[PDB]
Amino acid sequence: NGPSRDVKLTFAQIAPPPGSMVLRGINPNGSIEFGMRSDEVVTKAMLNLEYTPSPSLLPVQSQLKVYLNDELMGVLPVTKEQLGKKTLAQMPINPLFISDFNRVRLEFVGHYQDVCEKPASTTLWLDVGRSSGLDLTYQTLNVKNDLSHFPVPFFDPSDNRTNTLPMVFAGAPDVGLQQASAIVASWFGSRSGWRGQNFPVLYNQLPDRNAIVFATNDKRPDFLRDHPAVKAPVIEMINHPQNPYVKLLVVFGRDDKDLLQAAKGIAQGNILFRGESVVVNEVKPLLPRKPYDAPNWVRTDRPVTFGELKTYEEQLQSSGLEPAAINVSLNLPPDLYLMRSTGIDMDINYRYTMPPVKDSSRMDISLNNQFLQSFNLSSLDGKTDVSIPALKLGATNQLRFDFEYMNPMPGGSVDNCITFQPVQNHVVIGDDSTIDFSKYYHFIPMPDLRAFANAGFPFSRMADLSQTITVMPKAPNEAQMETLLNTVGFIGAQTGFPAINLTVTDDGSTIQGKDADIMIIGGIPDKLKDDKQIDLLVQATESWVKTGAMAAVIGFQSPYNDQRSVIALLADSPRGYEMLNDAVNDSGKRATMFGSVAVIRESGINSLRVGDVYYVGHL
Amino acid sequence: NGPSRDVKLTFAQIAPPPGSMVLRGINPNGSIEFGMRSDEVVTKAMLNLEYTPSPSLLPVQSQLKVYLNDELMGVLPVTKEQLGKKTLAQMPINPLFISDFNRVRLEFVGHYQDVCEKPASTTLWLDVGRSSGLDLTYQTLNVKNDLSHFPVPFFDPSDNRTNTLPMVFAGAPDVGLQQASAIVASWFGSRSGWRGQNFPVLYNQLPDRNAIVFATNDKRPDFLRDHPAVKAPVIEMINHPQNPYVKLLVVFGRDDKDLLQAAKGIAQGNILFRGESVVVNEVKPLLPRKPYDAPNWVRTDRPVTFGELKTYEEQLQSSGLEPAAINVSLNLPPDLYLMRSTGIDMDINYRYTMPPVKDSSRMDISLNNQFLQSFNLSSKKTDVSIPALKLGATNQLRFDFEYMNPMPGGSVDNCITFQPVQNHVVIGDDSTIDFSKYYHFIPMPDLRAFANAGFPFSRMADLSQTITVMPKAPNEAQMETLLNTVGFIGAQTGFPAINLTVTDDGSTIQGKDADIMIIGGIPDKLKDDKQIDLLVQATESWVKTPMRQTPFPGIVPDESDRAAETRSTLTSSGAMAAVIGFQSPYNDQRSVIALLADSPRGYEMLNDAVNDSGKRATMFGSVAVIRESGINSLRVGDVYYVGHL
Repeated sequence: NGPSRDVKLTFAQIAPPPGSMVLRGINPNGSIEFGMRSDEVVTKAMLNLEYTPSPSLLPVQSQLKVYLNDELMGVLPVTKEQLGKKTLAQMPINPLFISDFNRVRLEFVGHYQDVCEKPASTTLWLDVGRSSGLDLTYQTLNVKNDLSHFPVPFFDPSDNRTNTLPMVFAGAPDVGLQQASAIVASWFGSRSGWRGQNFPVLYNQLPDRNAIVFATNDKRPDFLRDHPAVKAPVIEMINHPQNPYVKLLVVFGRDDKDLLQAAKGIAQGNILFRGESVVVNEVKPLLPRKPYDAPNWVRTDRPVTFGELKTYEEQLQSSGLEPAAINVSLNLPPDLYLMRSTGIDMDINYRYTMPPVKDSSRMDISLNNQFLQSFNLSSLDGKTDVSIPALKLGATNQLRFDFEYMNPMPGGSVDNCITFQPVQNHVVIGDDSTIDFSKYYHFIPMPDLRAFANAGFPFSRMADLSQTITVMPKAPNEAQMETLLNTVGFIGAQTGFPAINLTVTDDGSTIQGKDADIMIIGGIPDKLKDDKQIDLLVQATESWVKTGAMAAVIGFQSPYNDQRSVIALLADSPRGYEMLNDAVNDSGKRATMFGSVAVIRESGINSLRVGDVYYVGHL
Repeated sequence: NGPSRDVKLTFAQIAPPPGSMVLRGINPNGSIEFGMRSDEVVTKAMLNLEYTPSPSLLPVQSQLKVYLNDELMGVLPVTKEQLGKKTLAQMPINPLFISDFNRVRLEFVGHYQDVCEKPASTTLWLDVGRSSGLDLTYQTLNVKNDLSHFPVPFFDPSDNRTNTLPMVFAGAPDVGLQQASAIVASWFGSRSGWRGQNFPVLYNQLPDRNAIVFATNDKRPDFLRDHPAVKAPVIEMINHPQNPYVKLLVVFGRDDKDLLQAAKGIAQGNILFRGESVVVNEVKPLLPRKPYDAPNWVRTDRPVTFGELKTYEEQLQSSGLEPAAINVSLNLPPDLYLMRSTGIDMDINYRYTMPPVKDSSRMDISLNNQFLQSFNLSSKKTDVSIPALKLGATNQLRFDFEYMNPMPGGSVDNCITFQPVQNHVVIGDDSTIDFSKYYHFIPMPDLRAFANAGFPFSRMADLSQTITVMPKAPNEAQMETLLNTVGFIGAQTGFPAINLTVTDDGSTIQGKDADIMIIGGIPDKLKDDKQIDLLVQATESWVKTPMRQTPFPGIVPDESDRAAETRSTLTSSGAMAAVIGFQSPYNDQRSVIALLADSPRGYEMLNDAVNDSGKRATMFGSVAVIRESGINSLRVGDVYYVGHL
């Protein structure tokens, strides 16, 4: 049997919502790219095309060719009566030629005159109606149940939506259980990235999707009562008893410490998971991490060579009639403070096809769709040394070098209709390029949730969260653990390293006298918060740390060291905790928050600055 | 008479990577090539097609013809009802004109208009399906049983698939027998090349195909028990006693020394074999070979010309309406130190057809699918600078001549029809490339060069200073692994491992200045809990993560992305294979590449990985783990430099 889902993949090169793409005689490409899950399989695939061609092109000498993967499944020609009015064409596609990665393109041939034709004309064009797309039916299958393909059944690096694998415990998780769950969630988030993270928690119940069960040989769920007690911590991939189509990663441990050991092994020793029933017996670190050494963040110890910010070899090269924009993405630590403008000389040693004549072709530099500079291409490689100001300071910004060439030799001579094949040009960016981030000081206002909501700066200073103390209340419920896991996964995803050395506590009595970023995930704000009462909540949080439910993300300095920051998210009701989880997950509203106290209502986010601003760093 | 295998080879298997080629008016050519063994004759040989024509072309005037070496002009015309639909056509092929190498060419002709058309139109086309290939059943023929054709009866150089030559032993192999088998496997792999080398090993069993037999007059394979005792190492060629259609090879001798001498003679003195029962009595060397001297690697003593990097007579020349891309395949040694130099300087002498006008037709140079330089064909020994940045170990250069020929289409009143003229182009055999001004010094704590070319062990082509450690009384798996690895090393080069020495105990490396390679169990002198990041004692395999994972690092190593951070030890019932490359703690200048498994499944996975080049190229760093889910590599451990300067 197996459940099935529907997908309606639209056009990747579609114009903005207000606009609509048009296939002309110079860009007849409707490429649509989509990948497979390695677990689903396409059982039904249709292609809908709601399009209108020009009334001035020949019917039989003009057709659309659909290529699934260089196969040319079907061809659709237009007739005399099917030229002016819009047309809805349905085309089935057999999934026999579907690989892991698929690129379905639509080639449009144009012919409006016989004796003489000129490309780039405005009389021939075909405009889609934005209702054209691939309707696919994804059906799951039963994998061979092997931990060698880990974490393929739970998270595979091919999806684009948010994975929602639940993490189910037995009830009332203790310190070690919370720590192991946080470590596992941080690893899953660091491995997911921008795809989206969500880690719901269940209490002695079985979910539907692939789940992760936590047990400690005592006070275990009911469905794990069949497994015998084992001293060494085992990590198995069992099948759900009702329906084996879904998998449960059961992490067994003799005691509280065995669970932490298993979590650390999953976070570090993941490349050597073999077969099933993998037992990890010994894992320990040797060398500690350094501050501001996150893998995802660019390093400030040496200038980057433009080779590490690729993720694949063919990113810095484009070949075709019209070369596409070359975009390289990067995320920097929120420490390059302004008011000095030292300069970031982004050296670019580029090489391209030289145009035959001086046609004033352009090469433009952009930073998140923002025209910065333009240069000419004429001659010999080009050496560009330019300082790019207005950095994003924390968020993933993409330098986009776009080479726009105006086609030379448009017609040559009009007396004779010369027909010629346009020459495709190739443009690449030298991998020897260099950007400078070596000499820069770490000076930035601490009490600002912009850096925290953008990259989690207060806690992600250390890659492994060594100096991070998470405070949790007594006997956490389902919502508190859910928000803890969500925030931990968010912090781990904003960085590129799992929180293997994270320490979590259950009480606020053992926090007095330690140098570490405090995070009071436990909420329960005293019922004194209202539209008017905004500072009273800050005073209550201060008194606590000294020892429509509002979900306040309160940021203030640690009163014990005067060097760390305390970001204490507080909520009371399940509705408030759900709102907080949605805000932490939703990047849209998470990026539009700032100030000291960020309260989220049923409709609105009232970021309000309050308190005294203090700086961190040395010189 | 005999076992007639049935081969269903589709189009994508032997057609270009695209597979489904599209025939147009500009490119009416496009063929599918295959070969024969010379030990088989082609039977029925049926061909099936699946093609889709254009709805604009005329039915009776447009058609697809097939050419079997300019013969069997099987024509298929476009019928009215199949003008735009996908139709499957069955084309019978006669095996009378089939030869050792066949090329079936499909030529499509079409006319979308009748009164007057325009060449180079995009409205007429005919696309052949991807799941449409030949169907030909071979039939084996008895060989004349003559060694003069050696080694085509066992492995013919006109084949295209992986040759599997079993090496049947007599049981309980000794050092000399293992050495002789490794030498023979290295020679067979060097003579095979890129086709793929797989050498199954079976003790006292009888194979079903051509195999090689080893005997020392005392340990016999139990099927040659009735045979007169030999007094000198002979090389007899007989047939299987239960199937006279498959030929075997009986290497015979009195002592392991005689067997080694026979293997040497087979490796070098194989060009004067006559009849059968060739008696090799003396094979002595006259002068040794210097390092970095391999028939497949690029010469460094002098600038090499394109006449030595050909591997094919008509490679540097192309012809046609749109000339094909000339691509040479040069393989340089990894030890070449290239970072310090700004780039390599080469000379090119490209002769082309002068275009009618200055239409800006351009010759582009690509190195590993990376645009390098463009030269206009209208600018009338040119120097080219290659930035030595991405030059690996199996790179190639591709010269593509993008032509934009102006076709006169006439005025609006006249519709002139001309003959499409084809052009030719030659890159020049006088073009030379400089590879002599570079030293041999690279940071080699990794094993990428081991999978690509076998640098640490293939420094000397004959492997004089390479000692391979093997366990006591190896089984089928370990022997097959050793043979497959030695054959792969020999195939990366072009010379067999003549002076290879195999060791059985670990009490011999102490004091010897040679390269060590472990295949089975690692001795106690190794496994010093340092500079080794994966051990497999059938349980508790432990790995160290190098504090960071970078997708594509630079040519320069770092001390922060390779230092060990943790030590994760896991044990399970599954199987794995570990290939660890570390520094030898004996002379501190050589390396040790130990590949070991734990269970028969692990050994099978390791053999399958080291056999195929696809899953082997995706192996870099200092540690590799081969599991059912492919192979994962990481760069962890200390770094050391080899060579001088």
